[PDB]
Amino acid sequence: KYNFQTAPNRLSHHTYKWKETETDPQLLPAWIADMDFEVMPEVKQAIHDYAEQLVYGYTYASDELLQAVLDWEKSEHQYSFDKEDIVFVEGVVPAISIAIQAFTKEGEAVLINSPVYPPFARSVRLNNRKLVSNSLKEENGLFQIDFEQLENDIVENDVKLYLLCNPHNPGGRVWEREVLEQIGHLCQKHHVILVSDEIHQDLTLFGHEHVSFNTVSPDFKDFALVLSSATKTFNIAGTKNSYAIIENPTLCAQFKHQQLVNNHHEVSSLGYIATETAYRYGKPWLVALKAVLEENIQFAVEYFAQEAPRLKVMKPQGTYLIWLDFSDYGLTDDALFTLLHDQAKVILNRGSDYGSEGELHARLNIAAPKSLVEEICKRIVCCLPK
Amino acid sequence: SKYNFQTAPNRLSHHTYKWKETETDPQLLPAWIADMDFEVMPEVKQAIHDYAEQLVYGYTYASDELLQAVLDWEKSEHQYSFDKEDIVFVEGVVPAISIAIQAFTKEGEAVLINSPVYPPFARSVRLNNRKLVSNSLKEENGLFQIDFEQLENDIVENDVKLYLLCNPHNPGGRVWEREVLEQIGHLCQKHHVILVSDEIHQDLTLFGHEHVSFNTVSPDFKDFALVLSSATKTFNIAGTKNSYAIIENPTLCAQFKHQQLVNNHHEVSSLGYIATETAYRYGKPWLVALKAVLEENIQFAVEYFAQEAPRLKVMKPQGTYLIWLDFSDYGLTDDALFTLLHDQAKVILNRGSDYGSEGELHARLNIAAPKSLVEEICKRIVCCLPK
Ligand SMILES: *Cc1c(COP(=O)(O)O)cnc(C)c1O
Ligand SMILES: *Cc1c(COP(=O)(O)O)cnc(C)c1O
Repeated sequence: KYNFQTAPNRLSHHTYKWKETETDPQLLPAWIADMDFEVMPEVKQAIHDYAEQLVYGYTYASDELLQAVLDWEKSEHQYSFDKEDIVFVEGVVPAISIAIQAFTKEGEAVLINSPVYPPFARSVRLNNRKLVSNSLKEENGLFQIDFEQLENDIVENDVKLYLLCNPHNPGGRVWEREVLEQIGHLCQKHHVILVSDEIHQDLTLFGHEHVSFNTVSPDFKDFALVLSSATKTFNIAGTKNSYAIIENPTLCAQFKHQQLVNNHHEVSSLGYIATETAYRYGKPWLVALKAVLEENIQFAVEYFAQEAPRLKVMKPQGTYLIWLDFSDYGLTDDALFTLLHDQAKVILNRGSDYGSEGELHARLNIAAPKSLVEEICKRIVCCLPK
Repeated sequence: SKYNFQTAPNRLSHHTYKWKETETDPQLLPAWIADMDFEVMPEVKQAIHDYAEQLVYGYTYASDELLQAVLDWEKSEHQYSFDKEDIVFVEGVVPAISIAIQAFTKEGEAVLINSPVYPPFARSVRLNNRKLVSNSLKEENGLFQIDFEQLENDIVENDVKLYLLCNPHNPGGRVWEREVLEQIGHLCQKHHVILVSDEIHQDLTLFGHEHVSFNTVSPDFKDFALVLSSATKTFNIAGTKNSYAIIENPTLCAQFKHQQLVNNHHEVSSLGYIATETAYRYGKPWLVALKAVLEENIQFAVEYFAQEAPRLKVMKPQGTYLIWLDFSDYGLTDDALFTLLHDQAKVILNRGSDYGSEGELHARLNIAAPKSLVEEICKRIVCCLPK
């Protein structure tokens, strides 16, 4: 029914992902987090229906779009809230910057769990806030929080804001309810505001269940907000819409005020349309996708185990992204990436972008047809040094 | 012609700002917010269909083709030559204004506007905790003019750091002469002011009036000035969300781009990119046609008001599709003027007082609609005006 077998040709679309391939046709990309899968058919139709409006002027977020978000959140994540708790933002990374600027002052400390999505550290640093990197443990193939050190990091730096990634990118760690509750209790104790980046929430796999942060405790809304989107779930990043759910009146007003100060309050018409459409029609597409992602991940894990046993592979609990550790090889980061790029002809995300814990790591995107994922894994193991 | 300026597409199901009230009260005729009730040029519609047919709607970048289109537009239309590297895309011009305020001034510092002017000018200054300096425009012989003596006083007395210029000026539709802009630039050089020229209406000058892009006035002006513009007002594509800054000075360009990234306001949607390139590539004949329709609508309005409401003082635009109306000769308050227009005449105009104190007892009228709609709106405006 849905096509997860053939990858639409993207070379002519000015994509980030395929940019290098436009000049060097032998490069295969598997880095930036979008998919080489056709998007659900109803979004395509919604774009055609937009063209047929004939006039492309100024629009606002409808009651139907607000209801679609409420309905998705309740039905998928058991998170019940009011339409007025929703704030639309053209992207989640924009929302992170707005939250930093609203909820902290210059020089105050913002904590992250490293290694993590590079715009977290970037946005803190560029905003002239103190970055506190709470280093994740790695135990038995999974990231885990050191709660003793996390508390030390909060107290020793007077942390004002915690940027949480859940599911955590990279690694694809789907935090248990009990882990989130311990995090929230630290924030309550130490008077920390928390932003939960839950953009990957719909992509938990292998029986792992997303727990949205404010569902953990009814008091968590007093200090925490949730960011999510339809874009990673449904491969519609180019449509530019996302949302913050901010139930606390003071937090909500502060975020919205800062958004307006920055004139960052407006969203494109297709931004609105694609999100409403994706949530209304996307459940069966997403079910079918998850089966394909699980198969690609299982394939990659087994292939790597057989062809490059020295390569340490973190199996995701969610997301379509695999965190690869080349630390057992006699390499530098520069030699690793020259090797992958110039010899293997594959483009992966550089692990050192995610923090010092990502040195000698790469991140591999498996959201593409299995035939492409097979080729990418073959390239990755081809030229690894003895 | 080949192009439809005769029939207004039905926008009631599109969640537009402009027609929102009419969806509940179908008697209401809107003529306020600046988008048009004309079909967009066909090549844009086709390009949206072509985007759907990409099939995957992932992350995209601004192409060399888009960069070249913007360069070619500026050169061809406005005699403004610069490098592809001088272009900065921003999802809107109002976004760019806030980025510029944050980049080029610090909290507490003074930003100057010519009042009355586009309300987001004053809003963006105030909400950013900068000092607003409102240099009040003169009105002489039916046109806004700058009082240069007072403009200099306002800069000096307030240590003005940044001047937000509107050119063409909204409201009123004043298409500033090269010589006016020369004098403004000289003041900025003298007093060390950075100038942001909002030229979003630049393609919509009319009746022989020609837009003069700020940095074309003198080759040194880009040392302190930058230009904001867009395809969106010109081509009625505001919902596609793209615009640009032209920033030739390396320091100013880096400062703007840095603030933009600090704010994570550096990304633009795929249709943002596509619709702008398309409009600039194919839009010239459509714009020639639009401008004839706009001139005929404005001429109609001026003449109709002269006959039916000679007490109504009408500023004839030199550009833009917006007319500034002065009801000052009527025995009215602002609140009573707008209840009269909205509740009794069933027409929605922009409230003049939104633009500054100088706009008290004024309203702004949007005539970018088919002539028949414009005729009705004008009829309603004069229907209910008090003795
Ligand atoms: C991809 C990603 C984002 C991207 O957000 P935009 O909405 O495209 O700005 C945000 N957070 C994480 C953790 C991501 O992986
Ligand atoms: C309409 C208008 C804008 C609107 O800009 P966006 O690009 O839609 O943010 C900006 N400046 C002036 C003077 C306008 O009239």
